[PDB]
Amino acid sequence: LDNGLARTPTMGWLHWERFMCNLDCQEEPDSCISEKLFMEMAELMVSEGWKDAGYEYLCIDDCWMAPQRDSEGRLQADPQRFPHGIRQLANYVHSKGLKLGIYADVGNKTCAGFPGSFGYYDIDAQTFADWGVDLLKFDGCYCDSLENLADGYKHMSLALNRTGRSIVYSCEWPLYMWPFQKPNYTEIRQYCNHWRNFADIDDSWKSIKSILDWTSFNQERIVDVAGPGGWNDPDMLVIGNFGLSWNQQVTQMALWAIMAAPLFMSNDLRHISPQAKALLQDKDVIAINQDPLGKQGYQLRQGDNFEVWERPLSGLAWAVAMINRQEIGGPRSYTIAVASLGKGVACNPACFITQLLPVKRKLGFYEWTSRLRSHINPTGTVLLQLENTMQM
Amino acid sequence: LDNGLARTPTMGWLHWERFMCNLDCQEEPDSCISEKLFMEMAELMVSEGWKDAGYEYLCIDDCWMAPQRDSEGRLQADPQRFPHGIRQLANYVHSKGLKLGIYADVGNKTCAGFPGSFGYYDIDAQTFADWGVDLLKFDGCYCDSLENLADGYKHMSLALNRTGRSIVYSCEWPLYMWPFQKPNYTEIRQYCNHWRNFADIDDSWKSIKSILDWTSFNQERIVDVAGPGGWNDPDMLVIGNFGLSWNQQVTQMALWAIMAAPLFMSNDLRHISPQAKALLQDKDVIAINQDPLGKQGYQLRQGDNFEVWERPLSGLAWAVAMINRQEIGGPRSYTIAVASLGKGVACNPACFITQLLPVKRKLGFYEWTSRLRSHINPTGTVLLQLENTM
Ligand SMILES: *[C@@H]1O[C@H](CO)[C@@H](O[C@@H]2O[C@H](CO)[C@@H](O[C@@H]3O[C@H](CO)[C@@H](O)[C@H](O[C@H]4O[C@H](CO)[C@@H](O)[C@H](O)[C@@H]4O)[C@@H]3O)[C@H](O)[C@H]2NC(C)=O)[C@H](O)[C@H]1NC(C)=O
Ligand SMILES: *[C@@H]1O[C@H](CO)[C@@H](O[C@@H]2O[C@H](CO)[C@@H](O[C@@H]3O[C@H](CO)[C@@H](O)[C@H](O[C@H]4O[C@H](CO)[C@@H](O)[C@H](O)[C@@H]4O)[C@@H]3O)[C@H](O)[C@H]2NC(C)=O)[C@H](O)[C@H]1NC(C)=O
Ligand SMILES: *[C@@H]1O[C@H](CO)[C@@H](O[C@@H]2O[C@H](CO)[C@@H](O)[C@H](O)[C@H]2NC(C)=O)[C@H](O)[C@H]1NC(C)=O
Ligand SMILES: *[C@@H]1O[C@H](CO)[C@@H](O[C@@H]2O[C@H](CO)[C@@H](O)[C@H](O)[C@H]2NC(C)=O)[C@H](O)[C@H]1NC(C)=O
Ligand SMILES: *[C@@H]1O[C@H](CO)[C@@H](O)[C@H](O)[C@H]1NC(C)=O
Ligand SMILES: *[C@@H]1O[C@H](CO)[C@@H](O)[C@H](O)[C@H]1NC(C)=O
Ligand SMILES: CNC[C@H]1N[C@H](CO)[C@H](O)[C@@H]1O
Ligand SMILES: CNC[C@H]1N[C@H](CO)[C@H](O)[C@@H]1O
Repeated sequence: LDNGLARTPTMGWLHWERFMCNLDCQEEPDSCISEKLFMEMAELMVSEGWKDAGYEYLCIDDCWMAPQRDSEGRLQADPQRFPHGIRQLANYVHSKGLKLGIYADVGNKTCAGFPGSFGYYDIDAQTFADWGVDLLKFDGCYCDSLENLADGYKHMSLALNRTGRSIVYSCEWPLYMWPFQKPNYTEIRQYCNHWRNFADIDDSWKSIKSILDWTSFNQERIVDVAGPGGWNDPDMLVIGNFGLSWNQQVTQMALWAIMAAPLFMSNDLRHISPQAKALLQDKDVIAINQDPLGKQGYQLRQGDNFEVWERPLSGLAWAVAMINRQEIGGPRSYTIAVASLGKGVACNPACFITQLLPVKRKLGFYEWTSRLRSHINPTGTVLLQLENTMQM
Repeated sequence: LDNGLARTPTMGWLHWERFMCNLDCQEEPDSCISEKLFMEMAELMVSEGWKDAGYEYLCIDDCWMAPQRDSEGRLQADPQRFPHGIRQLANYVHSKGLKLGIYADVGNKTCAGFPGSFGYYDIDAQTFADWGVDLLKFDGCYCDSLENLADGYKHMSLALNRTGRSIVYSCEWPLYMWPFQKPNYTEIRQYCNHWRNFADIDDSWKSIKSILDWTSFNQERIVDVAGPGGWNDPDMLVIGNFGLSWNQQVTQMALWAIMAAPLFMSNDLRHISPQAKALLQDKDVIAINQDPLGKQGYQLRQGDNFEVWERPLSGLAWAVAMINRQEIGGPRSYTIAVASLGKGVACNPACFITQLLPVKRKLGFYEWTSRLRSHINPTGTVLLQLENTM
């Protein structure tokens, strides 16, 4: 999408994985989808360093809407859970230096069953702009035809443009195409700032593995489509939640950097461990994800329950991720000729290698003919940065 | 097995899951299966509080053997990796106040391909006794018949008895029977101090779930046979390794206590987090696992992606574990009438309830009329101890 937005992958927070569609504010008040949840989350995004790290978009997902539109056919926030309204929430968010994302559906209803935007694309776009929305995640439930799907996605893209407000446009279009036909990613990129490709993430290592395995299996088809203005979206970061070991969290952070993924945390910033926070706020890894060249990485090698991924960065640098997929035993040794990394460019004539994950260690100068040896924890990843150099 | 041993579930350390069959001491000297590894673990078991917490048996698994037996037909430790011999290793372990466990196989070869004990049962038992071995894990690979399997396990039990030395006897007999016929756990308990029922654990939440689901699936068959002298073995604790989140480690510790499981850590005591250490050394949870009554717990309820397990303890007390198996979202609320717990006696007329995991907190007194509500983390467990007021 050529709207001047998402020149690097969007960074923020999105409620869906951690909070889902909890409407029971009487018995689960700290988990329910309410304006107080988002206000507190914005406060912590400021005070706990998240905005400084680059997480800027505070995003509402499904289940914010009143069950029906108003008399003038406009969407309404829930009067009990969002009594002060989206525009006041947006003013509060903007006053913290943050941006506000919201959710709508291309079809007749949201996936949870709330008012869809079909037949109201222009109304809803102008409504969001009037409220001060800075991002829209557009879901694809309740759409009777792929023709209506594509028409609605393109139509909403155009309507958002017509508002004249800069609104990041996040689409689930490809994922809702897959059962019927393969997506044309050139068209999707024409209309969307990023697009969900695969099934919803959940709080499990199984989910991480399946997202990685489908990305790598399909990388011929999606890697080159991504770039400044339009990104592949492998779904939310779930670091800080319950189902990932420390090494599996390292793997998700490292590989979302490799994949040039949007970094949308879905966690509770009121209850997050220091380790998870330091991982999510890791400035070197964020800098890899946010690299200005904006070329998505890929799986370079796979075998013996190992994976090697790499990502080209600005200035002849490369990021290299080694994953140990053996889920038994201890750290396993992996050796590779540095000439095989970075298309043979990264270390020609030499490279300086810095390990960033799981811990930051300068490894030293590696000549083009040398070999790199590492040990990788079960289900963990070693993330390296290679900097091309003529020095020793 | 009525040998005076394992009157509570055996506690110790066993190398297999974390260190496996690593024979490459040239390139991996700190990870290879060698006497140095076991010496370091014994040192840390003393110095880092493991022995004081109850972890007593330092156990060698497969891949300690030389490729062939000795002149008189007796097993030998690998001369390069165990140069000083098992007896001196056992001496060192005993001098730390610890006990030494070793590994052998009922068939013609061990699972990794080293000498089996078929045809050498009495020789091998007497050799282990001479070495000062205190526990034998007896594997089931390379056995060509169910009758040879049963006969071998029973024979090795008898041979160990005949040596005169108290030796904990850990059996994989049921696991190797199960695909072909249902085990008779009365006989197994007669011959074994504990027995592996299900497939090898690995460093994953998936294997924890599989072990729990197969235990509850089989609980009418295995729960009542367990007791002092004879335990179900759901395999090693993997707390402190790489694949389990904090809440999944809590679930393993809590449910291994509920199940009156042997607690054999398989981790690197040289490199273990303070949190994993405090969980593994948790005195209240170990006390539940080690409860003298020795009645294995069971799954009480299952539904709505929740599980409730409970275990009767000495002196009118009960342990209760609640598992949230929903792997998405946040802590989920679960409510149960306390009159439904402990077969209706735990809280009649009332009980004091103490949460032990994931954090310890006294909850207060609950009357027979009361309902207990808790929020349980995805893949985590809330573990409670109930004390009857009487
Ligand atoms: C509605 O849609 C229209 C087009 O459909 C869109 O305008 C387009 O996008 C941007 C607007 O920001 C324009 O791109 C600029 O073009 C000028 C041409 O000289 C360049 O100088 C600009 O370069 C700067 O910004 C880039 C970041 O996008 C950097 O890559 C660059 O290094 C510079 O910093 C920039 O490329 C584009 O030309 C128009 N195309 C048209 C008008 O046909 C408009 O923004 C949309 N409106 C809303 C509200 O979304
Ligand atoms: C070889 O097999 C034989 C037969 O199975 C086995 O003999 C058994 O030994 C155990 C313990 O050594 C005996 O268990 C004892 O039972 C008597 C009852 O007659 C009790 O008095 C004993 O009490 C112990 O427990 C007390 C708490 O209750 C403690 O204060 C203290 O530890 C007491 O010692 C104990 O329960 C069992 O009776 C015999 N059985 C027979 C038939 O002799 C022998 O131990 C095995 N040998 C080896 C080397 O494995
Ligand atoms: C939302 O529902 C309406 C009504 O069911 C859909 O409109 C129908 O569309 C089908 C084919 O798309 C036509 O055969 C019907 O004649 C239409 N009915 C009416 C009353 O217009 C509409 O397409 C649905 N929207 C989406 C996005 O699926
Ligand atoms: C399971 O094994 C037990 C123990 O070997 C058997 O129980 C014995 O049965 C015999 C009859 O053959 C009785 O005389 C004994 O008193 C029992 N106890 C012992 C210790 O031997 C039982 O029969 C077996 N059950 C099945 C179904 O095979
Ligand atoms: C995909 O869509 C774009 C834009 O409409 C078009 O130029 C391209 O030819 C399409 N590709 C295929 C294979 O249909
Ligand atoms: C070991 O091998 C011999 C010879 O092949 C065989 O007769 C014997 O039954 C085997 N023992 C077991 C326990 O499989
Ligand atoms: C297949 N994508 C499903 C989407 N619908 C949910 C909202 O109800 C979340 O936004 C999720 O990302
Ligand atoms: C089916 N159980 C397999 C057993 N063989 C391995 C030794 O090679 C471990 O002891 C494991 O417990």
